[PDB]
Amino acid sequence: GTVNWSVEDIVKGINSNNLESQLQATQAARKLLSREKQPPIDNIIRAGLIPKFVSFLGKTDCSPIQFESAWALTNIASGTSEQTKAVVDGGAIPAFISLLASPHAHISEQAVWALGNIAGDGSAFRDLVIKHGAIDPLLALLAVPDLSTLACGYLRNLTWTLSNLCRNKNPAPPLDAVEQILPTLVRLLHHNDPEVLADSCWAISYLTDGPNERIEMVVKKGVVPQLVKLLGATELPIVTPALRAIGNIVTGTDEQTQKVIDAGALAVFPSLLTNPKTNIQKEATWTMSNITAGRQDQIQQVVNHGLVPFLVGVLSKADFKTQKEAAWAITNYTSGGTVEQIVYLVHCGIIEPLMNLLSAKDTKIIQVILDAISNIFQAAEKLGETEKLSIMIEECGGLDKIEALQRHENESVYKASLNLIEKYFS
Ligand SMILES: NCCCC[C@H](NCc1ccc(-c2cccnc2)s1)C(N)=O
Ligand SMILES: NCCCC[C@H](NCc1ccc(-c2cccnc2)s1)C(N)=O
Repeated sequence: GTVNWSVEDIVKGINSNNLESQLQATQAARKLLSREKQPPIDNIIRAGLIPKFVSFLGKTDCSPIQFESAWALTNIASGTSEQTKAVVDGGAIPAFISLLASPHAHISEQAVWALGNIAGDGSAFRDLVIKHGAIDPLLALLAVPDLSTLACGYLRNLTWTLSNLCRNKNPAPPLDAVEQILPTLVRLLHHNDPEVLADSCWAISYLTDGPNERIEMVVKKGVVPQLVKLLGATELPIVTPALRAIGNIVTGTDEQTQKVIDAGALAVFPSLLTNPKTNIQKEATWTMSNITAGRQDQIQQVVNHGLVPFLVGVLSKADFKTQKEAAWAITNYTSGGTVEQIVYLVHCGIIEPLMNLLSAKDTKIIQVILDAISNIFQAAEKLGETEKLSIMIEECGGLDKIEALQRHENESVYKASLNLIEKYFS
């Protein structure tokens, strides 16, 4: 029937003055654009079919051609950014918004998907979708007492599109729109479907990726306890954005950070800091580096939870990117911690792994580690313990690492190195 037409025959059908011929040609176009092996999107675009597909969106009296052009357009809008642009230039945004209220679920869902792909392309199109008024009718599709009554695919689709309306930066989405979407988002974040939970978490991670006022409008909604719960999930597609969202949130105020701790996040981190997935361990360690940049009493909760040994571990052995995050976590810990917190740190074995990373061929981490070492000598000075400390560093081969760095490419390490030698070593 409509399997494997050429673009030429699709054009002749769509150009005919016969709605049924048009329907059959549009279905042919839809199937062509759906094939796995390199969909001929650009030939379709070049043929001038997007405006006709768009006009078909408006034919209330022929729902199957509405459905078929929507799907065809959706295939094009899910391609490259130039292909998505072509669809927007064809007038598709408001035509799809009008289809959200279609009595046919398959057509409504198709409009939901199309809008998510358009909004998901970038900030400008995101904000353009919002200006045309997509948010009210999208939220209205979720206005039922129990989300469980909605079809699984429908709900996943709606959640995914809502998360694209939350997604990009420069600029971030409008504050007005964020506030409008958030209560539905909070609701989806407790919905029992792994894909809905994942996309909800992604949406939260986007919204917390910015200044503290952005973080705050999310945190005030009370979601931190649910985020922490999801942080312990067994499904990696759930943990990954929950952890991103949590990581974003502790880049905020001491108060915002405390809420993460109060909700019990720190209990999850022995597993996160030893997670077999590299990016989870990395982001967990990044999250910790921001927690140790906090108040002394928050450093103390990290101590209390037995997390310092796990930080020593990540520093000792991890993907190098992870070890760089661990290095930051230590410098922040040592800059803000009490003398006795820094003593405890050394008692857990931080010195040797710290010195071993002075071998790394990256300047940034060397300055971070030198920084940390200086902080620890500062604690040792107030205890008159600099010699006991110097010996420790000497015995594990830390001295040879440091004087090597006087004769080093960059200036601020030479300088920082030289100070250390002259000051605490003979
Ligand atoms: N809730 C605290 C927000 C902390 C911001 C920062 N603290 C120093 C750093 C935090 C994490 C940093 C980092 C840098 C590079 C790689 N990984 C972590 S710096 C600061 N001194 O205002
Ligand atoms: N140099 C760019 C501007 C300052 C860099 C600093 N730290 C940047 C980061 C590098 C490692 C980070 C990280 C790691 C894993 C996941 N997400 C972020 S932060 C920051 N405050 O941003």
